[PDB]
Amino acid sequence: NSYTFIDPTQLPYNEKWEFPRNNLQFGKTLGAGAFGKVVEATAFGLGKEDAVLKVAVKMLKSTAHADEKEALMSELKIMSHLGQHENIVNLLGACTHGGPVLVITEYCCYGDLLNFLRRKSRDLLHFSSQVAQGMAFLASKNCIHRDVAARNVLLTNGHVAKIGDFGLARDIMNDSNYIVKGLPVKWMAPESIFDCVYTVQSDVWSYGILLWEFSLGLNPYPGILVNSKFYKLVKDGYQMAQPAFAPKNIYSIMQACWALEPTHRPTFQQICSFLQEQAQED
Ligand SMILES: COc1ccc([C@H]2COc3cc(Cn4cnc5cc(C#CC(C)(C)N)cnc54)ccc3O2)cn1
Repeated sequence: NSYTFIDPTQLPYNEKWEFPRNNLQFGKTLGAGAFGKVVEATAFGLGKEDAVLKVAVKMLKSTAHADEKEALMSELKIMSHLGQHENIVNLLGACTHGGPVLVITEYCCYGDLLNFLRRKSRDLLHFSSQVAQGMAFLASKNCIHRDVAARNVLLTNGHVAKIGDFGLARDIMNDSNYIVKGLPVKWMAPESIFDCVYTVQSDVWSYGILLWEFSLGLNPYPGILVNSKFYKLVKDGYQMAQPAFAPKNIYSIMQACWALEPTHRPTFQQICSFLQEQAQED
């Protein structure tokens, strides 16, 4: 499959990415938490060609210390080593010198998917494929994502979906989908919950939950509270039912992804292929 020659969370920053903040006028804030945020902006003469364009910049709020200010650099560092892919929110550059860290990304003009679906309560299949392609890539670099969900999928011009992660620019603290456990429990594989284990095979599970998000944006395990009862349910192998708008084949993928044995679950490679077949038949 893929061999990892190096791990990017232990590599230093690559200064080829650096871009000068003076060619950057902040537009509107796009999203924010209690430790950092994300805001529209125009980068003057970006890339190896002197072209202006629209971007998003992630950055710390006032309230950051060695915990978060590092975790932004980690994200920066990890990101400099994946490099581009149409189905991913790509790093364009950074500002790491002469001020707090500014991480400049593609601006995805239609924002998060969970809202794009909730808004609108073959198109559903493209989204699934595109997200699947993006994860197959992250998988090919042995990069575990840990927060695969519709809230973290973005929609650029021509409704192409790219995986991302809002990280510090999301109010995780005031978001009931993230449970305090001395975590987005409804999206997590059992090995991730019970045993703090986190693989690409876990991310397939979470990618299962994302497909069920074909419910056109429903909260998983609808009306089920996260508590003793919910953990037993998922260990004893309970599965959400088929969504209304799911083709049977597609629910077969979800049930595949929600296999309790991590190895019995498929790979982003397989899913992309099964998705490719089901495309011309539609
Ligand atoms: C594991 O790999 C990755 C890949 C990308 C990322 C990061 C990159 O930084 C990001 C930056 C963004 C921010 N972003 C880009 N276009 C955006 C558009 C909006 C919006 C909106 C509207 C439609 C106007 N309401 C909000 N945030 C945007 C979203 C996801 C990110 O994921 C993290 N890990």
